[PDB]
Amino acid sequence: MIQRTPKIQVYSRHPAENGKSNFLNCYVSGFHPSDIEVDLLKNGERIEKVEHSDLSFSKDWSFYLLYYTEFTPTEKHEYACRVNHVTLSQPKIVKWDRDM
Repeated sequence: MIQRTPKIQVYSRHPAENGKSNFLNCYVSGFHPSDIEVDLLKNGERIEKVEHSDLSFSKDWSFYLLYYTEFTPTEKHEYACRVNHVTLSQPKIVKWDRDM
């Protein structure tokens, strides 16, 4: 058996086709087993509509998840990713660093 803690990155991207739109992304990488819970948060509250969740694996024991949705960020709110996994004793909350 193998278990590996997810690496978690939170970042924003504008699709080059439409620069006015903005996507909030949570890239959860290199984890095993594949069982996982991932949410995007706004002010600590779960964002219900996340239009994209893309799961893949490399080797049989390494999973990759890109979880993202359109948003219009303001300075008034805090955005984050919350991840639960068997390797994590408590939920991991990673705040969006707005430089990325």
